[PDB]
Amino acid sequence: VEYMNFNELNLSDNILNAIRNKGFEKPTDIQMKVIPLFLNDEYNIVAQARTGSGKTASFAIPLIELVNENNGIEAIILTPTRELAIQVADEIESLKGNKNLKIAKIYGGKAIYPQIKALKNANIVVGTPGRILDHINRGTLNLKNVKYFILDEADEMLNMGFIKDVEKILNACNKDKRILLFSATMPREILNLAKKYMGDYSFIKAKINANIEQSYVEVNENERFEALCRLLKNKEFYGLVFCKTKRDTKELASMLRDIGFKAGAIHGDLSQSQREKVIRLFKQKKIRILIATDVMSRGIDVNDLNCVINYHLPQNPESYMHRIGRTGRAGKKGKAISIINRREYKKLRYIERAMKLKIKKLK
Amino acid sequence: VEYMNFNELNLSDNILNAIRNKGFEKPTDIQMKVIPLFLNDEYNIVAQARTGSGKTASFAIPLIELVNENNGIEAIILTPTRELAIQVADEIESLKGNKNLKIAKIYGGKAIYPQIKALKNANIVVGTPGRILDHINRGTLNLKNVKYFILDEADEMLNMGFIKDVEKILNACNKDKRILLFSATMPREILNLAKKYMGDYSFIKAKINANIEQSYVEVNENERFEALCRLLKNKEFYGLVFCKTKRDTKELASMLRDIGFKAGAIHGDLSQSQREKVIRLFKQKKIRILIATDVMSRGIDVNDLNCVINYHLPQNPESYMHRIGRTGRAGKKGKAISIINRREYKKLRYIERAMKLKIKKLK
Repeated sequence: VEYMNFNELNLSDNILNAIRNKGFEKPTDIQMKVIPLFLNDEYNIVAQARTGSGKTASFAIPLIELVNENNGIEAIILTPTRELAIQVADEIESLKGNKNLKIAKIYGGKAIYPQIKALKNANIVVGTPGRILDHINRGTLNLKNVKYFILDEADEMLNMGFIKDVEKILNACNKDKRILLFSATMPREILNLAKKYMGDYSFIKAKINANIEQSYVEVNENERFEALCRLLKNKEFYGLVFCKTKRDTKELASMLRDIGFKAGAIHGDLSQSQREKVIRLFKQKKIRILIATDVMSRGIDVNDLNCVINYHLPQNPESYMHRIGRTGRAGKKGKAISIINRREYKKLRYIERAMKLKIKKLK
Repeated sequence: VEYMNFNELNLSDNILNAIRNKGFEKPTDIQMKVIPLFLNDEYNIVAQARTGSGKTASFAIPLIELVNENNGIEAIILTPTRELAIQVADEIESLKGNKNLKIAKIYGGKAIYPQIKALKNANIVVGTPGRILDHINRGTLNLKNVKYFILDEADEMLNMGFIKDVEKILNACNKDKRILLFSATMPREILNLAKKYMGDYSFIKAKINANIEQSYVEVNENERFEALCRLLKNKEFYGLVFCKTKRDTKELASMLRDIGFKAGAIHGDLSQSQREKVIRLFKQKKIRILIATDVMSRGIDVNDLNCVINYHLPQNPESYMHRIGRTGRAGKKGKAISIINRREYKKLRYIERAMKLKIKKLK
């Protein structure tokens, strides 16, 4: 049982178009281990996947596939944050295609009334545990038709006190639901969670470090740009280079163009439209090298890259996971080289230690 | 997918004979949820099953099926005790048939030298964790060819300190092994065990609560026999009624032969030369009701029953599990009714706490 293409799945046509569309060409280890089982709809699933491996597709694809656009609320998707709630919601939007599924996003800060109207014809709810609870208390929500449950980043939820709430939300649900729990780490409580509420589940662990060989170059702050050049070497290179600031993206892109490369920048303050035409020139390969800040690194992408280069290595392990998470391909190898100086070592170590990763060396 | 007959499995002919032979006619919930997956040989398996549900067949069947009789040691089966090691060994003997698999039993008390000769051409080792480890740590036993690992009653092992030893035995093994862990209960450590050493496993729980439906009748000590009659009702009843003493079995059987029923009393005072005549007739149906004491309830049986009635609630709560563990049929319901009086309600609640059971009521 080793698939390697979305078409090879029991996926509809309407969706198998939008996935090839949005950029999802080849699957990731997880998407190929989950989508089948989720679609197969045999058992519950406890998946261990680092953020930045296609998780959101894993469940959002089969979800759009199995959730009826005619019933009421067929699914709930819990998340630690609102930021992630919206991310999840949107990625589902960009995949439904000619399937009219209404997705209600629930979370604090908003007025309750609008939310009730929003759930009215909602098909899939995606919000934080704290509100989705109260909200179901108020009879405002109807767990009556909920056929699919999904706890996205349960270990994050757990370290935010949400555990009790999640349990409550699970209880106040049919026992004819299908649960899928995603967690980068498996603490005692998550394991116990699986035992208490999900019976007869299939445990799946994905290796991201085995999918994307990571390396790094130690250099002096002055020969940093000189490192990015040696790495860019052939004018055949086609990839993504990550910065730190909007200034670095403009500066680095212009210089690179003047030395013969087809570079271009992308960053925050840039208009929605522009962010789009640059990704277009990029996807099309008019621009073989896109210099960018984390900004774009979280809310776009419309294709896969041979490799990813961190011109600047983030202090944050999660942003690292989001960056190199553009290479992970199904059946073929990924590549991420990070440029660091003598003082950015304690950090590298922490990314490795925190994401249980192994990044070797280059020179 | 789900099956309801051994033949429906990828089982050989040589074995599918000895299983029909030894008595294994219909499968048990566990056997039907494991043998397929074990045979399918896809993932590792963490199975939760009370002792007395067919566990030993679950792994021993597929084991005899997949282990080559020509290689060396292809499998290790750890157990808490020697009593259980031997039980396990024997049940494998009685199923191999025309397949020459040598099974070495390893454990304390015995001299090491004979054990070494025993492993020489051994195919499957079955012993306690303390000794198998000493052999491993001393070069005596070689894990080189071990393809299948089986921890039988890991929760029992855990509460005997064996945990450390089991872990050591797991380490000093190829990482190309197949692990199957059986445990009646899932403490933190077993769950953590699964996480640490078995990656990507399928969790299976054989919930009897929904497989065998247990009920009970509260009555006055005087209308107890009157309860057993209302329960025996139709002369179509074919089952097993459990007593307390040899006197009760003789008396109760005669009271029934006084109202037409053909019934037989089996006890301990009974020599196997009699315990045969008896059961013989009960399966042959030359008697449609067998009244018996725990005595037989542990070392015989040569067929399945529609239902089991506890005329008296046993003392030892595990005997209860051994009794109703004769109605559980492969995907085909079963039932256990227990007769109790006002004061006997104490023993009942004791049995239900010790077993995490739920026995409802009949009136």
